Amino acid sequence: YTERDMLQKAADETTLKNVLVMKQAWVPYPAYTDRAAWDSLMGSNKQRLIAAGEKLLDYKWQLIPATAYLEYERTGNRKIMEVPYDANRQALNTLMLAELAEGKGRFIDQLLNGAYMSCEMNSWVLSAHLPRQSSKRSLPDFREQIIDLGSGGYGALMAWVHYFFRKPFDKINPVVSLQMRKAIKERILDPYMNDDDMWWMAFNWQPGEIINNWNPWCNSNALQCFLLMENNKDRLAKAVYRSMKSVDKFINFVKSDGACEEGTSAWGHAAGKLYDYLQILSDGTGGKISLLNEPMIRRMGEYMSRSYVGNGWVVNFADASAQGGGDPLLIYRFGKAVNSNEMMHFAAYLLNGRKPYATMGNDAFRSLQSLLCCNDLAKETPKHDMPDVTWYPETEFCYMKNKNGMFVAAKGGFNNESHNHNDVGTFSLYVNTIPVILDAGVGTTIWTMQSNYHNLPMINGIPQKYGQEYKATNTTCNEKKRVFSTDIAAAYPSEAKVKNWIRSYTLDDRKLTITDSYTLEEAVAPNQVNFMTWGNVTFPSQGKIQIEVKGQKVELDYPTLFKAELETIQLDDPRLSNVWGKEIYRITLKTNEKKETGNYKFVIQQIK
Amino acid sequence: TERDMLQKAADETTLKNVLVMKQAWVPYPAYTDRAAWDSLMGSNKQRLIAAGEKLLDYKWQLIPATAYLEYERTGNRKIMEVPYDANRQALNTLMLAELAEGKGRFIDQLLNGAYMSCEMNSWVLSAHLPRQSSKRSLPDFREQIIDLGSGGYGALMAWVHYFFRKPFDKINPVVSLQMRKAIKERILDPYMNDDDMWWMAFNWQPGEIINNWNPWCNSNALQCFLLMENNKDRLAKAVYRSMKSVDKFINFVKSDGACEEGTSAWGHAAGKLYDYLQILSDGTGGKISLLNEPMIRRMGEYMSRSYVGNGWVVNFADASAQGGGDPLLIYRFGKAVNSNEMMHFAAYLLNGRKPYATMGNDAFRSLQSLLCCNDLAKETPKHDMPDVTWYPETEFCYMKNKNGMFVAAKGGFNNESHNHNDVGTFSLYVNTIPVILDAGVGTYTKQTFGKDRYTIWTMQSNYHNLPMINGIPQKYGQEYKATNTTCNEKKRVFSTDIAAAYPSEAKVKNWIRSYTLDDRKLTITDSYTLEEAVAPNQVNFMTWGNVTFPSQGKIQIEVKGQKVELDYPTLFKAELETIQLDDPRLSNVWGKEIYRITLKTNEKKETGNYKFVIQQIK
Ligand SMILES: CC(=O)N[C@@H]1[C@@H](O[C@@H]2O[C@H](C(=O)O)[C@@H](O[C@@H]3O[C@H](CO)[C@@H](O)[C@H](O[C@@H]4O[C@H](C(=O)O)[C@@H](O)[C@H](O)[C@H]4O)[C@H]3NC(C)=O)[C@H](O)[C@H]2O)[C@H](O)[C@@H](CO)O[C@H]1O
Ligand SMILES: CC(=O)N[C@@H]1[C@@H](O[C@@H]2O[C@H](C(=O)O)[C@@H](O[C@@H]3O[C@H](CO)[C@@H](O)[C@H](O)[C@H]3NC(C)=O)[C@H](O)[C@H]2O)[C@H](O)[C@@H](CO)O[C@H]1O
Ligand SMILES: [Zn+2]
Ligand SMILES: [Zn+2]
Repeated sequence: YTERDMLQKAADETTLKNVLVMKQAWVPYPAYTDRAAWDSLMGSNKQRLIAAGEKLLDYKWQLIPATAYLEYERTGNRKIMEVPYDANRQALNTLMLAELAEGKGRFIDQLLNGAYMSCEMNSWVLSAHLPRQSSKRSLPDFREQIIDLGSGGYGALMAWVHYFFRKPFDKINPVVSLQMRKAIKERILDPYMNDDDMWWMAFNWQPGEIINNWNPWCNSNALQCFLLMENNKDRLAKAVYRSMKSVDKFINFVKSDGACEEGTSAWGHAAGKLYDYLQILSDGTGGKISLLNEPMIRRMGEYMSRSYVGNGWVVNFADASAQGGGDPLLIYRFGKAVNSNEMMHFAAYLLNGRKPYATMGNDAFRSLQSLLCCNDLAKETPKHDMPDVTWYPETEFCYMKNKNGMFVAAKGGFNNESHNHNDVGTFSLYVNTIPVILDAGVGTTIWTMQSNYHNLPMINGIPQKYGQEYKATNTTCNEKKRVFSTDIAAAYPSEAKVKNWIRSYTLDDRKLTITDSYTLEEAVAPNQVNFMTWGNVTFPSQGKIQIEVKGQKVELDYPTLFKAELETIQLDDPRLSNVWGKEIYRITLKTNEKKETGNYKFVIQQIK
Repeated sequence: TERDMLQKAADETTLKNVLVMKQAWVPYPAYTDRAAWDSLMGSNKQRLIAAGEKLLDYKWQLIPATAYLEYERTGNRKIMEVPYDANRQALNTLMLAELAEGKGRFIDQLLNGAYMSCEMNSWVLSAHLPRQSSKRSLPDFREQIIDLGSGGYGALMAWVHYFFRKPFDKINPVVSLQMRKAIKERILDPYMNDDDMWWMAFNWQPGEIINNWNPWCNSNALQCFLLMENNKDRLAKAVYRSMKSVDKFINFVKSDGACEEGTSAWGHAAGKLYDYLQILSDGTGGKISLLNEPMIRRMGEYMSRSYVGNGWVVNFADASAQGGGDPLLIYRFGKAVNSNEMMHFAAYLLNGRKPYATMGNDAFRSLQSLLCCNDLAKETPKHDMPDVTWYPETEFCYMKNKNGMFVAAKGGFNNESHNHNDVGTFSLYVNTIPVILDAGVGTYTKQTFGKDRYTIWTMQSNYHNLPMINGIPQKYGQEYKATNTTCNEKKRVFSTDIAAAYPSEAKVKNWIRSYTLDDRKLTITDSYTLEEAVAPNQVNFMTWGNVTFPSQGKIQIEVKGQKVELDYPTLFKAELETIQLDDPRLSNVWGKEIYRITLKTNEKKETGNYKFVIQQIK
């Protein structure tokens, strides 16, 4: 945590008040009643958005019974509530886009139905999240509103529906728009301003607590609601400034190198929602209050490009999946806003030759924003080019590649990272995008979290220990040599009796060389070294391992003092078997030798 | 008439001294008292449990804004009402089921229904919402009015609250909390704070209607207050307000007890007056009761006296000739006013069925039906009544003989509720079967209300059992009326002067129409003095079935195994006019066609008289 306070430095309340754009004149989308301009913006999305609306002409708005909320308390079941909720939210979002697309009034009755139904609900908070209310119960209490991820999203959608359709709604019956205004005030505007204690707001934040994606996510949703629904200038400025203060807490908490330590799947709702907030704030101040030119924000964006190896494979340290991806439309808009050419071409590359279409789902802002960027992204040329080395020195992540298709990811860190795995000093090797030395990733400390099942030694036969203090020391990257080095000794407990253990990775054009150099206090038990892999693993001769997997072939050359064995790991958990298939392997390297000082060299290269 | 029977029985001060607090008046066992529920339920137990089980996966139905908008767009009520009623019926059935079983199996669904009901902006029907300030068919979250629907919804919610508060609060006390709020917002407060709801009749003046809405809504509100309002000062004020409101209704109906609309509203008119009086009595420990008032007994006995048999009811005015009733209701009302006739009639109306709990959506009638089943089951079926019933102010006369003839006749005036131009008419039934009929109610058209009402054949005296005097029919209007109407009960003679129901053009001084029923025959007479003989009189009779003319002056009618001869003056030429029935509301009663017998003559004179005789033959 560092006090940058970038937003507060861009303005105080008074300054902000002077640049706030009133009466919703900041809105970038045309008027509902502009068949011509919507037609231009939409292009080929039009027919498709109309077709999606047509499928909802007879959609029955789903009631959420009290028992669905009670179920959270009874059994911890969340989906019984969330499925109908999210179905309603998506229906309302789609209908919005379809009516913007068609403009013939045909989807207005269903929009009005969804909006009216939504006001009758006692709350838009998820059943899993409602226990943060005073009562601590999972059922809505009409006496209190809080804000959560869901309720903020629902609020912003409702605000956008109000914004586009109030005029035709009012013609049918003005009480609908009236009650939407009350609902948004009671469930978003007022709680936001009157309750300092919501955990994601990060006011009263002490060391040891979390600030995560909830902060920029909920603040971006609150901000839209104010910008759309609050027409008093003093009230507006106070809320917007409040949001600036709250987001500063997140910006202060995340490391400047810009790595997202939760991975490429958290990216879209962490960095991605910081971006959204900042786009929203810029738009709302006529671009006068903008952090989109800040280099930390570009680095936070580019993590998504750097961390994406290819064909759906991504770097997956911690409790994260080796298969991931991202929203190419979001990535384009984020890249274009921070002037990352790399991000823009990377978005066109992820399209994998498909035409970009409107984002659906239930996030009104991204849906609407997707409409703006479409023609542009369709014009963008696809490439995934990036430097040979990326070095995140505070997060201690290092990516190194060569022109022959090897990509290595390595890390230092500490055994209390977000969604920790005990993995200080580990690496992952990809060849032509395919994992060859892998990181197992996330189940549904289980074994996937143990250093025993990462690409690491068991020093004196002992694994890494969990804990803040169990950490890398002296992590370095030589960007030009493609050398990563760290001392992992302090990640192990006392009984490991190790003074120093340097693990280093050197990638040249032909090979990856892995070294271990150690000094022990006492040689108690033989070291063991493990590697994780998959596919077709053979042992053609002593000191040699061959790995054949999705068209790739390498050899791992290892010291002849070790005995190599392949351990089969059946994957019954589907969240793992959906990535890797039915089984993966741990190669164990074991020995009878025990010395106080020594070293190992391992060499991985492709072969014919 | 300013009877003010309830205000005479107590004022607010008396009331306050006799109200029973803490719902100690409730006549049902505690939910936890399983032995007492089992004894009360009898064979209803397993029936109600099975009905409950059918609803364990019931999905509570949302009502979309467009369903309410549709009333305005097209007049469609059912789009809104069908899911609404389904919800209410499910909630009512689940209450009964859970009372029957007592194991907590239906609690979750009761909770769900209750919570869903709180989230609705309003419980008012779409057709009724346009009485709000905005005059729209969509709820307005800022404002509540009460209607037929919302009152019943409110009462049902109050009963759910009363029975299941404890197991609800075990789950999550916020549900009961929101229920109390909802009932307060939607029933208690509007009832107290708004003096201008049309059905309360606090602003009533001559010309305006008081109808069934009054006792029906008052009785629902009264329940809510007795269940939910624990401040005795607020309770007394509410109850006394309901007494003043319901007095408007009692003042308005005729003391002779005839429901002039006819039997089809009896269940929700006199029957809801009964419900209101029972609730009031229960809530005051019996201290404020009009259940002993002879007028209330006559109101309830009207349902007996007007029910001929086999689904056939007396149907003057715009009313179906087919009707019926809820035997359980009829029994309870009968018992309460000490009417053996009504209690035996209820048994008769069961048609040999065992009495089971009332289902539907009326929580009070469902619960009350549990209390009465065992005794109604024991009651002997009979439909006994005096040979003559004479309603002297409404001017309805029913006369019967031991050989199966039932004659209904009326005086009155051509501005009665749901009026037909029918002063002086009669209807004859033979072993319950209509033989000289009164066509009754058709499907509403634009012409049904307004001028042109009397261009609809069913409304005209031309198509009732009456003369066309100098070829002229009766005219609509308050002063088009009977005079010198008498009934000799001993001799079974009804007589009336119908001259003044006819316009000037009919140029008639007097026309006495009289009905004499003996042990075998009905004699109909006309005796007339015209001002001038313009045109020949015509006399009409309405009938159905198989109509034949074996000789001059004779007609035979055979219908549904009954057979009669009609003897008419040979001066008349008799023709049979076929009336093919396009309208299902008619054809569902009468079949494909009915007939008008026309009796016509070239005679024309200032005075004369006609005799007709109807007797059973073959
Ligand atoms: C119970 C509780 O309070 N747990 C907190 C924990 O909060 C949890 O954080 C999760 C997170 O990963 O951020 C939440 O997961 C996300 O919830 C969303 C709301 O239902 C859902 O929308 C996410 O998925 C995306 O939504 C998009 C849309 O808005 O259109 C889609 O288009 C998108 O592609 C879709 O995937 C969902 N993420 C998932 C499933 O990975 C969860 O609601 C929440 O409970 C806190 O982070 C931690 C912090 O220490 O404390 C716990 O106690
Ligand atoms: C639309 C409107 O306001 N109409 C007013 C009349 O009220 C109607 O009276 C009917 C009646 O009591 O027969 C009502 O019918 C009943 O409705 C309840 C609730 O849905 C239901 O339980 C019954 O089965 C049903 N009975 C029927 C159909 O016979 C109807 O809801 C109601 O709209 C009012 O009588 C007249 C009086 O002047 O005014 C109209 O404006
Ligand atoms: Zn891992
Ligand atoms: Zn009639």
